[PDB]
Amino acid sequence: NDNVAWFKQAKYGMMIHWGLYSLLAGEYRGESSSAYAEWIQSKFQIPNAEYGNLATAFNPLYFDAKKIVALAKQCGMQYLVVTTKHHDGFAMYHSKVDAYNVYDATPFHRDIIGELAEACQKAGLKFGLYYSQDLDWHDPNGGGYKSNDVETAGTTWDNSWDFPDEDQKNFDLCFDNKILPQIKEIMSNYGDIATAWFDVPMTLSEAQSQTIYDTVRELQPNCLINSRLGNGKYDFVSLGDNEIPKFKPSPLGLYETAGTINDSWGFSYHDQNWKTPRTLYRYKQHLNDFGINYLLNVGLDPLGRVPMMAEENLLAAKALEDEANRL
Amino acid sequence: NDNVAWFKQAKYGMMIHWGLYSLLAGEYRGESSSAYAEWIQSKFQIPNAEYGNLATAFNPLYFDAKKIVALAKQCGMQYLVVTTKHHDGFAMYHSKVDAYNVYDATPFHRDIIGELAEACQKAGLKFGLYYSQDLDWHDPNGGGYKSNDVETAGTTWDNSWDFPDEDQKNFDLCFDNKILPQIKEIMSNYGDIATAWFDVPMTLSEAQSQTIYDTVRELQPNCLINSRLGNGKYDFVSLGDNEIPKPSPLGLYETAGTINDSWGFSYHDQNWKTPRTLYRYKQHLNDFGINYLLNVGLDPLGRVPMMAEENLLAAKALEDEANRL
Amino acid sequence: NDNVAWFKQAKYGMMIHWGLYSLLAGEYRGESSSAYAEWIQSKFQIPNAEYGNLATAFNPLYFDAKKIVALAKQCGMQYLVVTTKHHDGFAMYHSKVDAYNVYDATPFHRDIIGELAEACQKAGLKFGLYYSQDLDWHDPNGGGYKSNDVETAGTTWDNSWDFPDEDQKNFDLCFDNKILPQIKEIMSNYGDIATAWFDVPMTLSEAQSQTIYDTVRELQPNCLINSRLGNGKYDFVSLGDNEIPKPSPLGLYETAGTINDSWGFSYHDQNWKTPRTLYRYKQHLNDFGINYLLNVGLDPLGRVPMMAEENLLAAKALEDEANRL
Amino acid sequence: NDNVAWFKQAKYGMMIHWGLYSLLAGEYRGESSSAYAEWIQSKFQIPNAEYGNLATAFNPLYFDAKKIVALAKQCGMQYLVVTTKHHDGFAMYHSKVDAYNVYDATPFHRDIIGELAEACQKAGLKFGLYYSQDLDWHDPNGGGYKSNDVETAGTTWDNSWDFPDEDQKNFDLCFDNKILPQIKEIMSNYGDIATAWFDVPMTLSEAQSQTIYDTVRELQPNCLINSRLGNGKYDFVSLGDNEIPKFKPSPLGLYETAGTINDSWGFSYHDQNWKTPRTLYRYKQHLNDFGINYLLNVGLDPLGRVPMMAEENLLAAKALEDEANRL
Ligand SMILES: C[C@@H]1O[C@H](O)[C@@H](O)[C@H](O)[C@@H]1O
Ligand SMILES: C[C@@H]1O[C@H](O)[C@@H](O)[C@H](O)[C@@H]1O
Ligand SMILES: C[C@@H]1O[C@H](O)[C@@H](O)[C@H](O)[C@@H]1O
Ligand SMILES: C[C@@H]1O[C@H](O)[C@@H](O)[C@H](O)[C@@H]1O
Repeated sequence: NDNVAWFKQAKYGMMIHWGLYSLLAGEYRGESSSAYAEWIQSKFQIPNAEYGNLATAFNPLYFDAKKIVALAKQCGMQYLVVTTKHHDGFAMYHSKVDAYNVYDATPFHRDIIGELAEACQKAGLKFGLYYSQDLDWHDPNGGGYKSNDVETAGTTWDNSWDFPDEDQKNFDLCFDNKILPQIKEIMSNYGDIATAWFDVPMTLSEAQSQTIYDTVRELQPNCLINSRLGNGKYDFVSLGDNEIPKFKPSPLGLYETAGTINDSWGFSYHDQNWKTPRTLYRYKQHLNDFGINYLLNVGLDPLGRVPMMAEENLLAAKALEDEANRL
Repeated sequence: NDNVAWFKQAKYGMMIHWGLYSLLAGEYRGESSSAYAEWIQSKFQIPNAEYGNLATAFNPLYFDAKKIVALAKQCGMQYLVVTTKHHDGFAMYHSKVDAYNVYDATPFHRDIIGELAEACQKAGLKFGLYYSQDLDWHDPNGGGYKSNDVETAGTTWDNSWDFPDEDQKNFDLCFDNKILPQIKEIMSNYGDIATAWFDVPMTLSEAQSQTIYDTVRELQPNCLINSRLGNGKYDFVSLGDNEIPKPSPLGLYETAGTINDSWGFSYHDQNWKTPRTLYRYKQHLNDFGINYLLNVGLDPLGRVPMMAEENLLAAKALEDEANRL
Repeated sequence: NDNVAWFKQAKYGMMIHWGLYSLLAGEYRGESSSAYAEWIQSKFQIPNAEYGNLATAFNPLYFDAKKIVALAKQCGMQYLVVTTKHHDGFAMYHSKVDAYNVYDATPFHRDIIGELAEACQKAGLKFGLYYSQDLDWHDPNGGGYKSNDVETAGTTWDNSWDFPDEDQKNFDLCFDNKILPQIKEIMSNYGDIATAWFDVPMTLSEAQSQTIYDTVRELQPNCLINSRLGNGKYDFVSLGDNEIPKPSPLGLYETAGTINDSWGFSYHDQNWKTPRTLYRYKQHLNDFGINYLLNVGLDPLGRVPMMAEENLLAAKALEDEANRL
Repeated sequence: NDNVAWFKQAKYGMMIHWGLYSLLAGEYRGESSSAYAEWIQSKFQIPNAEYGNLATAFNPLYFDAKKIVALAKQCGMQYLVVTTKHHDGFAMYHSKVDAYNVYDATPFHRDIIGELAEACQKAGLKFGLYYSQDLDWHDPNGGGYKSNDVETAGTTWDNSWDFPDEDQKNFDLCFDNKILPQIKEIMSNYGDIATAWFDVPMTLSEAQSQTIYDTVRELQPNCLINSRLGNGKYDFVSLGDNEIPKFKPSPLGLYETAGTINDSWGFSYHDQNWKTPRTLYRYKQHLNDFGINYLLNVGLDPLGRVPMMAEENLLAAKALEDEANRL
């Protein structure tokens, strides 16, 4: 494997949230999203017809995988993880199985995952994928319809507005037709995938969890899978803020905490609550000392840019880090 | 022209800055614009080739002149003034004379000035136009090339990067071919224009100032022109805040400002004047017989920023509350 | 006790956090408190010797109970609830039982609770008290030493730095000697208390919960007590926002919140809820028959922060506007 | 002199604004000061009776000249300049001539200038003084009463509210009785003064300008005086933002631009518009390349602390600077 050895010593990674949600940028008809701008479709129950039409305005002229990967490399990040497809159900790659994707639906007409995969290969960074394997707001039988007992960063976990008939929904339809095929797609194209990032099942069955584990193993034998997929089908445990030293057995000794620079994963115009360089550097050092990789999220803006203050704070966090390691 | 009487009593107006600059939103290649985001092309000397290409990404799905004018009406604004064409040289209307415009250059493929003109006619709001009659960064002979002695919200007043040869530039070429024709266009289409908003000439000759005055008078006899055009060719003086006490023959005055510190949308500028600040300034200007022209900088999807809307509406509630007492 | 009828229809109340924590204002030796600035002594384990010395610098020249209650009245708040004594153990009234209080320890040399109680009586506002009946960081046997299993807005629930010997601490000593006497003090002086606001017991026994209930009932028979004290010793349930839909026999409910993210004043916390957010939340809570208890964290000079005042007043104007429609 | 040689190569200095204005912290009776919080007494025409009473609440428990000078030293600042007395007329040293001072008027009962002077001597930093030699809002005949033709960061340049009789004011009374004696005081006590920082005369006569120049020369022969005092009585020209490369002859080749981290010189609770580390570092490098010392102001808070974000941004600016000089 020795992908295991590399992950123990990686320490630092860039995460990217980017999708149709990025264009709305935390705002819908003069009202604010929750802290999570990427959840805006659920928050305002925006009809798929309307939300999907955002694709017609997706033309990020300043997107540049080379420049993004370079920034990651300059901050000493050793891997990059991207949203291939979030809860909204929109793919950021050229999906054969669903035309609801950046390549087919947008004037941009380009494979974002492909460009990042290539930028990473040439730069010598490992490449990881995020995929929402349970929630899909574009799919009539998207997940979450049997677990609205608990509150969300939107309204409901499922698209309950376009598809209200909760007692006639069947996730198997969504899983077989979109979910598994799309996982096969991202895991076969775009070369070696170092890390695989799934959500916690609400809907997805035990069988269906095992299936995704097998699929990834067969197509990407070196790919490290994160705890979220399901118990006993992972190679590193993803820890939440509430789980970090001042429980899920991890047999390989591999741990990763994800966070954002501000309070949103997706870009949000109103969210300027950027963690200071010192906060970023200190948290990284704290996580690293406990043998935990820091996966730090950038939410790209409508033109596909790292926000100015996100870049500034990553670079100043790097200078504080280097200064401290010289002492 | 009872337009004079109406302006004395108007008290409040919406101004709109919107253009290609709105898409960059105060940011270029990881660096910040000045307080003035609309000046970003000059600030970073962005080649016309590149800046112009922003047009290919201009698709403001949420633009809605009816909803914008409704907001203006609800805040008790009696007129609306829009950027037809700013220093960058990009027209926000269907220009016959230049294809560098929202209708021809953008997937949106719609006349912004036309939609606002109509929304205003139906809502019963007077309609005013802003036009950069001197500065044009898209025109080889754009203005400002004989007055870089003074600092700007960008680098230079003219496009000195695409068109460096300052000693072979001739503003007459730009004026005759783009400026005057475009003024004729905006003043003839889009119905009655109540207010005309020009910049202070740096380059534009005395003759050329008189020409624009005549053109507006002949096409829009009721249209009130602002002091900026040149001395003795105006009907109201536009005041800066630093010029109100404690040279206008009609007794008509107007101070323009923005809610934050930028005229164009700027995602880094969240320094919104509070409702109380907005309401108090309006009351101060009105008591001195000065119309408050308050700018909204629409975002890439053609939306009034959430906090701009909130603060206009809360300023209105403070104002109404105070008039009930 | 028509106090029940009055609380069902009260709808809106001011809450006040104020203490030694207010002087540090979210900051200690170049580092930030948590969202809760009032928790700063626990957050940085500041020795009582040092923290207590803040009392020597407590001289809020601009404190004015009349002006504070007037603001509350102008926003249509019908009651006011104050911190008599928070987790830090410092009394904001002239306590016979402990000299660790605003009157005895500070150059200000005045009873804050007394001035507010009087300002409220004269203004026609009901007066409520908050008291930390379990946690006391100044008391060797302060509460929380048997429940550090769970994380806090500081470090530990108890003062574990000045008083580390957890296995030789006895809350009974603190309860008998400081807690019950101080409750007797605040409930006997300062006239009628409409609302009594306690914390959730971590340490405090079943007996000790019943005792406080009895004490309040005997001294203040009209006083409505909140659920936090313990099950079956309350007259209204204090709800968290996450517990309102889409266990109270009198039908009385109250949700408390702050304008920014801190209860105590925090100079770094400028995340003020907009007027619209405040007005809408109030309307939402009121429609569900829930009183909105909205916290102000007074600053070192005893002032309502400028933006807290602005946003309460603008929230009031939005509310009045909406009721006129 | 070779104080001249040292100033050419100093590059960086800390400035401190601190006074009664610091306690109000940009706010008076629910209304905001201008960008300049230190100007608040003029802005709201606060009677001397009331403003002066702030002295009774001045007890900055966390003031620590050693820690302040240490921070300055860690950022590579080579000198420290303090407000001995600002426009409000309140001395921050033990003045024999006026009891309106930190030592006599406040429960703190300590000489701030003295503690900083000592902290600097022991740390090996040069020590400089600011003094408002024209404006004094506490003095009946304070300056500015013949130049209200122009707007200010308050209302008027002079105290025109406590002392309205403009046509019966005489600056000579103020100059002879308070100004010159206080300059003699600060220049004789607190040891060697490296830099002397005066305001531009509005009121102060040509004679009176020459007098202050002579006084400083006789008491502090090595002390470099800044252009503001008056034409031909200075050793370095202080440049404003509008005067810095993309005029006052400077014969020694010595230049200094002062600025603050946020938009206020005095502490202001509402002013969180902190210049980012990159902005601070870049400006410093720009000024230094043009042979201009950067004098960067900290506005101490009511407890005598460097604001958390001021400290963080100075330290991160230092790390960016060191990183860039390694390359
Ligand atoms: C990283 C975060 O994990 C959560 O489960 C998601 O709901 C958020 O949108 C985000 O992707
Ligand atoms: C309203 C403002 O007037 C100024 O002169 C212009 O330069 C700005 O860009 C803006 O249009
Ligand atoms: C109102 C809030 O209730 C909580 O329980 C307390 O811990 C906070 O400090 C604050 O008093
Ligand atoms: C450094 C600044 O210089 C100006 O002249 C003063 O008016 C300000 O208060 C501040 O001291």
